[PDB]
Amino acid sequence: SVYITVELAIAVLAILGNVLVCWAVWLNSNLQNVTNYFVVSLAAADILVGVLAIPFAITISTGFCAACHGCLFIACFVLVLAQSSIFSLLAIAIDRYIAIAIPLRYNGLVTGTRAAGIIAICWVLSFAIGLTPMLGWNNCGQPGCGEGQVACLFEDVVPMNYMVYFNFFACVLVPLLLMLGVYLRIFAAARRQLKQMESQPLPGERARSTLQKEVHAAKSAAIIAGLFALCWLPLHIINCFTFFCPDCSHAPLWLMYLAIVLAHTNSVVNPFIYAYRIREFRQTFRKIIRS
Ligand SMILES: Nc1nc(NCCc2ccc(O)cc2)nc2nc(-c3ccco3)nn12
Repeated sequence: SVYITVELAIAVLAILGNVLVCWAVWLNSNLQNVTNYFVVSLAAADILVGVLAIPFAITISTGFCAACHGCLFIACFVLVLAQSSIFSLLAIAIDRYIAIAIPLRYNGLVTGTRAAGIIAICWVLSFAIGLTPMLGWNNCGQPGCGEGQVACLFEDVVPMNYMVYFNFFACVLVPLLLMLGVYLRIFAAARRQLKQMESQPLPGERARSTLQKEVHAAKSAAIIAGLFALCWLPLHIINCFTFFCPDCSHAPLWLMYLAIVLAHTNSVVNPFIYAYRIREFRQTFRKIIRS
């Protein structure tokens, strides 16, 4: 019960923090742009974490008895929310890129409609991937609870060749490498703009000020995606240790818990990172609380 509380504590903060981020975008129309449409997808996702993921994660911890479908769901649901966030964070990455790179075509391309469409597909593909073990790629009955029900234990029910080759390497590592690659060009061309506006026979502080803020938002976005990888890589690397190195000390349960917990923490930093990196956001939250 010493660690049980921690998981619940995180669940609460995850719900409040993001429901606040969602309500703030519903009151302040100065946040209701195409960009923040994806932010909500990330928020709503990190909300279902403290609402479902954590409640599930803490359940399958001690293990239980239920069918394969029911078990795999309570075991692969967290893979969905995390996978959805992969799409969102990648979207935001491309978003800030289109804005800084092609400011004019930004409005003609990055529309509020296409935003909704993408988000929808992101979740659809999020379930297709996150629940792949349910498609048949699972270990239900691969050497108590009686016929029908299965001893719902993560390691015994969820494949490793999947969460490594498929999940991590492809559906997480590759995206992060793409996201990284994006922010590479973003901050690369951004400073080129400042260089071109340095040899100009005119002030034009409108371009500079606006750009520096488009960059400020891009940087703030980079800090968001950065925390994700920083709060998931540990758990994934562990899976690579247990998998690729069978003789290597199988990660301890206590260290395994800590690592798994860290992932549940990524659903809490976003609210605080907005109220910190975004002056527009913090002022909105302040209004809500006071009033
Ligand atoms: N190797 C491994 N073992 C387990 N075992 C379940 C142990 C456990 C489960 C829940 C909890 O709160 C504390 C401990 N869960 C695991 N979850 C993950 C994981 C999730 C996302 C990426 O890796 N890997 N993994």
